[PDB]
Amino acid sequence: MKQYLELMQKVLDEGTQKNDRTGTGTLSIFGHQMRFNLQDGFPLVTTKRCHLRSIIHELLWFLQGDTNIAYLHENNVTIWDEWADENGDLGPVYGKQWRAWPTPDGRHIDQITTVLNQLKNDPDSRRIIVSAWNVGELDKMALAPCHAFFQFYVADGKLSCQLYQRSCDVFLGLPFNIASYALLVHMMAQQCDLEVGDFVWTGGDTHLYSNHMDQTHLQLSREPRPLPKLIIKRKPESIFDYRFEDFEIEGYDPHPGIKAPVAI
Amino acid sequence: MKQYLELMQKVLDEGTQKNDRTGTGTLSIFGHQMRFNLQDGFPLVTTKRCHLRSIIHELLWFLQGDTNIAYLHENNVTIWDEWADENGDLGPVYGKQWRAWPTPDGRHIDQITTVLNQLKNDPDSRRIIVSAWNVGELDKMALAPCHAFFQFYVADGKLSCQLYQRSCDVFLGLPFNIASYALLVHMMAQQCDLEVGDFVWTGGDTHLYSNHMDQTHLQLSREPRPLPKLIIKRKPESIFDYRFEDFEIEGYDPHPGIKAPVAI
Ligand SMILES: C#CCN(Cc1ccc2[nH]c(N)nc(=O)c2c1)c1ccc(C(=O)N[C@@H](CCC(=O)O)C(=O)O)cc1
Ligand SMILES: C#CCN(Cc1ccc2[nH]c(N)nc(=O)c2c1)c1ccc(C(=O)N[C@@H](CCC(=O)O)C(=O)O)cc1
Ligand SMILES: *c1cc(=O)[nH]c(=O)n1[C@H]1C[C@H](O)[C@@H](COP(=O)(O)O)O1
Ligand SMILES: *c1cc(=O)[nH]c(=O)n1[C@H]1C[C@H](O)[C@@H](COP(=O)(O)O)O1
Repeated sequence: MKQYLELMQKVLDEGTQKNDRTGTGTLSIFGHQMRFNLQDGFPLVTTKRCHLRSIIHELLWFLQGDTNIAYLHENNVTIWDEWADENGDLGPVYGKQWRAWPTPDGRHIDQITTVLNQLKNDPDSRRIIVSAWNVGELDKMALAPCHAFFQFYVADGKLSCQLYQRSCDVFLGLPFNIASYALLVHMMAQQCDLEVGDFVWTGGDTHLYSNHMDQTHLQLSREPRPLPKLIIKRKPESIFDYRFEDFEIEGYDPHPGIKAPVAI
Repeated sequence: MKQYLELMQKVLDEGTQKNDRTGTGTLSIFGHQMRFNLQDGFPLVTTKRCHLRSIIHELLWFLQGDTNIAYLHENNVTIWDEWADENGDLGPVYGKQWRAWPTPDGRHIDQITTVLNQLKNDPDSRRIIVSAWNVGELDKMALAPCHAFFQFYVADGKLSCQLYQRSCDVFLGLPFNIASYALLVHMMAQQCDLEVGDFVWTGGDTHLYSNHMDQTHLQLSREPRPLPKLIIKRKPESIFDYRFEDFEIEGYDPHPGIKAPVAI
């Protein structure tokens, strides 16, 4: 996508060499924002083939409040394997915080349900937020939440959403993060009878790993193809009842995939 | 400031009329980002006179982990009066979450201290964050955190910080929020022996209240004056030992102040 390729180029041009937790090394910039008008098409990277199966199942997995990779394995999705323990657990990551944020007084808060109620009863609220950054449980998490905080907004019958991603692996992670959230917006909009608005992506430490340079140069030589259309065949009873089969991406003709090692 | 006046104009030009919690009405946009190179000067609005006393004391108050307006009254700062209860309490807002985030298991986490340790022992960390959005305690808060989540970044010996502000009152609140955080960055940089980098401000629902239109038009007719210089006279033992007297803003010659009613 145009916005995506411009960001890659921006990092190569303005990125500062920086060491990182994985010991891989990166070219990094801090603070970037881009916007995707969901009405223009589904923001799925076309300059390289993205594995839809992984993207979709990861989101449904988050929505189930699941943090054990079992569900993913049942569906042949292995994207989280390297961080799970012997029992396949990742700790109280995304799913757990979204569906059951533990309070100091023993209660559990379902942020998704709360969000649905706010969208349906108070669309003008400036507090329609979901946060995975649970300070009191970070030490139990296998990997601190990258996409950590998002907010919904409703204007002119359209639903928008802004995601704050503290750390962004531009080559491997970003394509997944963008598509994933664009999907959630469509789902939320469907459940709330709203049109899709904009997906605003805001990043903190946005970087390209040193061992993704050839991949990056290769991808930058490609021309972006028309964005596909997302078709949701059915309207489930709730946001928690979607199935992989309910989604259709029409007209997705990407360039060939590009393999790149993941920094653990 | 140029960035600030451009945002005001942007809201007037692209803002959508929207109702809000206060019943005042606003012109609103969603998703905006601006950057201030702290090396260029202290980002204090010059097109209208800002009350430094309030700004500074509010930050020191946050740092003490205080949430009762008593300290503010002792110092003649009344900016939070309308939301405090009979006993002057505001609930577990900013100060409390920064200094004593309550965990489910009874512990309390000092995020500022944690941040200092990360900056000093692991400056390359992509997880140097402080969050005031405590989902489990929002119901006890007098007003949900506007400036809710910020992240520090270190590159080339310089300290940067990005703030995610979910809701922004462009006329009254923004000047305070920008100056306040720019100050915290200088303080943090001093304590960590780093140069100041950039302050990246990212907003969610960014708006102008309907009853601030005349004020806005008046301010937009003014020319921004050179930014002042922040001088920190002393280097305290810790980030928690600063005093109002330690700060000096050199060359602050603003246009006259503009009164505007606050939406409760
Ligand atoms: C974001 C996110 C979720 N995640 C989780 C996740 C966890 C740790 C991370 N760590 C690093 N260094 N970068 C990441 O983007 C990252 C992502 C992903 C993990 C792996 C792939 C990945 O390797 N994708 C391959 C597809 C391989 C497959 O089909 O299994 C690709 O080529 O895109 C994508 C997303
Ligand atoms: C941000 C923030 C902190 N806060 C707290 C705070 C709480 C609720 C809010 N609610 C609304 N509608 N807008 C706000 O910006 C806002 C800000 C502030 C509160 C008041 C003023 C204010 O009235 N300022 C006057 C100065 C008056 C004085 O000296 O006491 C001004 O003209 O700027 C500024 C900041
Ligand atoms: C984390 C998972 C995700 O959803 N998207 C991402 O891009 N990532 C990336 C960020 C970073 O490269 C690495 C996590 O490392 P760190 O915690 O930031 O040090 O995975
Ligand atoms: C809140 C306090 C602050 O630090 N800065 C701000 O601009 N505000 C504003 C945002 C909004 O106008 C109002 C809070 O209302 P709401 O919770 O967003 O409905 O004060």
